[PDB]
Amino acid sequence: MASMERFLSVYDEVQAFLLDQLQSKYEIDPNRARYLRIMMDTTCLGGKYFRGMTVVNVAEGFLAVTQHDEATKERILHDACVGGWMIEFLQAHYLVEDDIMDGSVMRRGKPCWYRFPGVTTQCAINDGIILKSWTQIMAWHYFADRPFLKDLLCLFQKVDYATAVGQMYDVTSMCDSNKLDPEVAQPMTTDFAEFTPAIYKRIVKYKTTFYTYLLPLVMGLLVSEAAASVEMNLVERVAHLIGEYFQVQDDVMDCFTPPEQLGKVGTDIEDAKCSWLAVTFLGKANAAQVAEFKANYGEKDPAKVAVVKRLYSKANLQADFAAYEAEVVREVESLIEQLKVKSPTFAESVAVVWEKTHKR
Amino acid sequence: MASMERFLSVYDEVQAFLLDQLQSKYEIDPNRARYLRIMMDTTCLGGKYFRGMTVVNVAEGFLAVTQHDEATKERILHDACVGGWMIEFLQAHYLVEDDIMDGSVMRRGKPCWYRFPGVTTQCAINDGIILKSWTQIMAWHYFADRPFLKDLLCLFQKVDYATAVGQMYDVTSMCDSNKLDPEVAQPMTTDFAEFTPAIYKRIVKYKTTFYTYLLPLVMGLLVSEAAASVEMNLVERVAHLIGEYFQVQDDVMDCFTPPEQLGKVGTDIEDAKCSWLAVTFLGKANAAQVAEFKANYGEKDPAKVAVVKRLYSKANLQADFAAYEAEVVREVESLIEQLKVKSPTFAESVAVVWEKTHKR
Ligand SMILES: O=C(NNc1ccccc1F)c1ccno1
Ligand SMILES: O=C(NNc1ccccc1F)c1ccno1
Ligand SMILES: O=C(NNc1ccccc1F)c1ccno1
Ligand SMILES: O=C(NNc1ccccc1F)c1ccno1
Ligand SMILES: [Zn+2]
Ligand SMILES: [Zn+2]
Ligand SMILES: [Zn+2]
Ligand SMILES: [Zn+2]
Repeated sequence: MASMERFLSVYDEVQAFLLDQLQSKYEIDPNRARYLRIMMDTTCLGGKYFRGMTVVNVAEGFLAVTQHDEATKERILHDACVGGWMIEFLQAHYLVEDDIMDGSVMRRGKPCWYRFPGVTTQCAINDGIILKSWTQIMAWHYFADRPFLKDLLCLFQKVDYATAVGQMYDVTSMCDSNKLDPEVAQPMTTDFAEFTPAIYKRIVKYKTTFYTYLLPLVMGLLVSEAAASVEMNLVERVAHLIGEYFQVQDDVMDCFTPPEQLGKVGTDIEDAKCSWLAVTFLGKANAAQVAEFKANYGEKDPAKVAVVKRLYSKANLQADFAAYEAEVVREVESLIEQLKVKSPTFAESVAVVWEKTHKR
Repeated sequence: MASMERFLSVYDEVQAFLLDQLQSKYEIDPNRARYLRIMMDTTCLGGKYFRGMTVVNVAEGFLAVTQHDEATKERILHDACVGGWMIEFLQAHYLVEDDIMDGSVMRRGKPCWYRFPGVTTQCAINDGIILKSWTQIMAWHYFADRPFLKDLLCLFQKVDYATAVGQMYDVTSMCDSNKLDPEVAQPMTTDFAEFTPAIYKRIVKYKTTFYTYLLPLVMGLLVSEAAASVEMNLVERVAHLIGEYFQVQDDVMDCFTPPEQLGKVGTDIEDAKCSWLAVTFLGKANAAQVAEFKANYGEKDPAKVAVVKRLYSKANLQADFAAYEAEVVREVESLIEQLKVKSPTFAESVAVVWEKTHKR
């Protein structure tokens, strides 16, 4: 049984469990069960399962060096898969809700869930709430007596909140902070003074790094009963660094990666997002260039979007990405070395995570 | 210190804790902290705090008959207040999201949160997610070492999921079940065959009774270390009965209670909700009356809404409400008697809950 295959098998299992429980304990009818089945498949499946599979890969590393009965090996792999699916479902939650929040059209080359004709926003908001509720239902059922349940729930909790706070930082990233006020409609920044590397780092640390890198790595440690193999401050530092780099790539692709390849039309420019491109541009531009960015950013007009893309093309941002990238490579390698003192095995799993991020 | 005063004092405390943590652990800036402060006050305050205060009232009943050091008494009351606020915040979550889902205009005589000029739907969806995340942050902080934490989290979890499932049942209550299909836009029922007392009971049991009555009563038991004072099947049965009755009242008020008194313009008729009125009407109407309901239900046109209200006025639904009410009174009194075998104290708290529901 290949690791991916085992992971996929567990989704089927978890899905059956969740739908069967709805029938036996929540009085659900078959048509609503089918609806939620489709909802779960449409929102949870179709990606690469990087986050889930990181939990499984960390657990598999420890299994290769730790002595266990066969049935214990299976139970740990099972737990890693269930934990992996908790992460995927927590992502599915955030994607459904964020697509609604942003008025997104496509995700992964298909319509966003809320756009399905028999869904609508009125249902999709609640479908997203269900998705995250499922994470907990999975955890309490599969992990009821596990010694790691407390620690797993507490971490999951913190990560979820970090992610929501990060969404708050992302959706407000084009406003001026001193003007935020629920009573007053928010103008887009005129000065772009909050488009800095530090502010960008804050948005990305909370919105993605905690759920994409920190939670899968630490969940793999927890299901393996291995959190003492590591210095946790190091695991945090390495997650935050790899995660930021992953977002920088995503920001580049939003602007430069053909829509068919991207699975959507990127709209970061129209949306005035605080992207690595905009930050990096503003960090090297002259006065005329800053002024021209300011005249054209955060507008749906295609001519204005195409002015911004041209400023980006001309400012030679490729050079800055290479330097950014070379620095993350230094730093990631450093942290991997430090991780090796206490756990070669875990260090190597971090190496794989990094390689999968760096080459894609 | 009156119980309400103590409850309110704890909101201030919890609020300060949450905002301070955002500053020391989540890198928040003051303007965003102010935004979330206002958000928390606007979405969490202004109601009667029935649900929160039930936790405090149950705990106070047990305190009057149980021996404890003074500092233990304070700690239990504190815990009950924190637990009460977890419920209020979980409600705040559902109200913010449901107002967005339904396109609601007003709540408690003020605009729904998403309608605030500096909020918008893009922020309010995420603000609602934060609200529920706060419930967990409160629980892990205040209850970290409590022997009841596991049981409290597991219950909270189940209730939250029940509530979401109940929202799914509510928002789909005007569709025909055999036509639910994410691919196909959903027509409103033509036959109203799913407007039955049993189907109505299912919607209400999950959408409101679990979070409004079951969770406050059981949380009061948990913070008191008293879950062995009770037969839990009885607590469930009494919660589900009082809760259904509370919703029947709310359904009546949606239609008949002046908007200034209601805090909003009820739109259950326009929305084709499966309300007690519609069910009860259909359960006694003749063929001509059914046909006239069918021609006029679930339409925004005020003349059609006023036809439905007149059918309701003429069908003498007051008589049916009195009979419904007299039956709940029999049944609630019965359950209260049964609760007295194991706990007079808890029975009496249930009596107060019922009296507060029945007279309002
Ligand atoms: O292919 C899938 N399910 N089929 C399947 C998976 C595992 C084990 C046995 C199977 F029949 C799949 C992809 C995503 N989720 O499930
Ligand atoms: O990447 C560069 N700048 N922009 C940036 C840095 C850190 C985080 C976010 C950022 F946008 C760079 C390479 C060489 N000089 O600047
Ligand atoms: O009046 C409120 N806060 N003032 C307050 C409350 C308790 C203790 C001392 C106080 F100064 C209130 C209502 C809703 N939330 O807080
Ligand atoms: O209340 C009555 N019917 N309607 C109903 C009953 C239980 C739950 C939901 C309902 F709408 C009633 C009183 C006397 N005859 O019918
Ligand atoms: Zn977004
Ligand atoms: Zn992006
Ligand atoms: Zn609603
Ligand atoms: Zn209502």
